[PDB]
Amino acid sequence: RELAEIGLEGYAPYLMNRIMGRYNANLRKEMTALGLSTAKMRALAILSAKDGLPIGTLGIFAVVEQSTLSRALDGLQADGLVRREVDDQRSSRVYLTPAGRAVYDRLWPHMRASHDRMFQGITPQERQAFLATLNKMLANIRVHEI
Amino acid sequence: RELAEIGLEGYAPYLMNRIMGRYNANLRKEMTALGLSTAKMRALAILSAKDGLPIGTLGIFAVVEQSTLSRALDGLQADGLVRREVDDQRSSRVYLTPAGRAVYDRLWPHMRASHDRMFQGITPQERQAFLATLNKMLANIRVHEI
Repeated sequence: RELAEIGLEGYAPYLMNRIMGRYNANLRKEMTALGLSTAKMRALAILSAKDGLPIGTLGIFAVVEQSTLSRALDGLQADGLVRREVDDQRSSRVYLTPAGRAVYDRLWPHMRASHDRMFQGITPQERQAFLATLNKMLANIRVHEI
Repeated sequence: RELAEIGLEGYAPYLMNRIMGRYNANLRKEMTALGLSTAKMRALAILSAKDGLPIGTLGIFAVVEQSTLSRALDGLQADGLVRREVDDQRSSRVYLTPAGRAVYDRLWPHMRASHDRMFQGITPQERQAFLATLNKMLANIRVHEI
């Protein structure tokens, strides 16, 4: 019932926090290199998969607090990597520019390298099963139904 | 090959970052309540499972940067929740006090609540398979062999 009894290696949050800690740490290394923060790296990645998002929705997908994300977008826009336009819902949507995708495409090899490392010697069947379980857990835990 | 094609929901780091973001966010809510920071919450949890750790090892298990962790332990010790002793390896080890375990035991219900929520309607067999895959991924990705 209690954590001592379960063991850290039988407690999914321990494992996931540590795996993601290393994945994230590895990308952090490339920050000063790309002139990008974590918030910016996350925003570009999400936008590369799906463009034209309201800020609030982007922040939920990216796991970035809204004020932190707004500052990140200000920076990305200043550098020509994203553009923002007002809706008539009196709000704004964010779009990836070709310059922004070019920058994102130079980040992807590090994301891919860590993704491929973490999955070494795990079969396509085990991966499929893994992703299915994660999607169920995300549906279960999430506060926002997206 | 690329993220757009994979889809966010087929990309494990997106899912794990978001699930952990919510798990962690939920615990953060209880911070000001317990007079505890994230670093302290993580340190108590790890120590509750295994006591008498060198700082460096604790920081790796807890996913807390060393200076941040040292400050957290200073606070926990000041409040009688942990104790530190020097080795003859001229370094120090950290131990949970009964007061510290009492505090940790009042944090656990929130950890358990989120753990149980995330696993709702996932069978013991699916969970077993999930944890097996996570352990493989941790072995694959980790820089420190512990």
